Amino acid sequence: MRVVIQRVKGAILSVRKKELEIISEIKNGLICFLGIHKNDTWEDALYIIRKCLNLRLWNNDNKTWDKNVKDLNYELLIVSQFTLFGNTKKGNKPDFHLAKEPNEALIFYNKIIDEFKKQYNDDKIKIGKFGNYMNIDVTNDGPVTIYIDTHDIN
Amino acid sequence: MRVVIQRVKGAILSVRKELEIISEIKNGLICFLGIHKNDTWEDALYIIRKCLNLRLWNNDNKTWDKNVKDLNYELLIVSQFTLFGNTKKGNKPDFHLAKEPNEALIFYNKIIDEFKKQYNDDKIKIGKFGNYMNIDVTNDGPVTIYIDTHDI
Repeated sequence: MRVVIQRVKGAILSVRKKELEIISEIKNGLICFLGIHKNDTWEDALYIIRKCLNLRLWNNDNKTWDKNVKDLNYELLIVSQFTLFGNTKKGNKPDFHLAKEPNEALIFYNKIIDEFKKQYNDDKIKIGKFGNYMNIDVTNDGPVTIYIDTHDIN
Repeated sequence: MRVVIQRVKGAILSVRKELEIISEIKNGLICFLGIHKNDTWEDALYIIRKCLNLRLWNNDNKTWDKNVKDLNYELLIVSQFTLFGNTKKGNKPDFHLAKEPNEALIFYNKIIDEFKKQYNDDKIKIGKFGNYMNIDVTNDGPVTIYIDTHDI
């Protein structure tokens, strides 16, 4: 699994059907663009959840990188992003094979969302809409982009 | 060098003057660019080449077909040492793998000139390198592309 984490003062998620409809809003917290790999195991998912929930990305008083999302009662917007497995090594049309197939990613993703809610709180974890087009207004703070790829652990 | 490429309807880059807008793009790419302590100019070339030609837009009835240049769109290159945020360590990131902020800025700027020489210099927007920015992005998709040159 691959995750791109961005720190936000807020995030607005719309889907279609005046044309766009808002279905998700966080204030301060993280947006996590989440890529599911074909061979991804549950130990991989737990690693994402751990870091998103536990990475200290906020200043507090004198100190920096001192406080994680939970410490400050912040929110989390988890969007699925298979394009993180867009292969671009070979020519310019990106290649998506290594990304887990949709029906299997959905069910995976949902386990992951549930686990987010267990490790933290239902009301703090926003999702979007799986494999549907989205319009996400993201107020980036800093900005701060963290990139983790679980296949780099073991 | 690392790059997070996001596809946007537009992006507004502000700094602390409470905020004041300094940069803006409409449809195009925001690119979060992490410079590595070892990066060569060839590393830069790959990111630049890829950012400009990766065909990340539909051309009605075809998918993944048009790049930023083709559609005459813009790019916002913003510097991100956070991309070598070392997160294996603990719950506190350190960022020692990034280029030290003086050689990084010189490098950055050189990249921007090349982004410019290769596209057309009215379409490359930047931020204030050293500074805190608040950047509102309208993610279009969304579509996030991740490239590390050390994976080649």
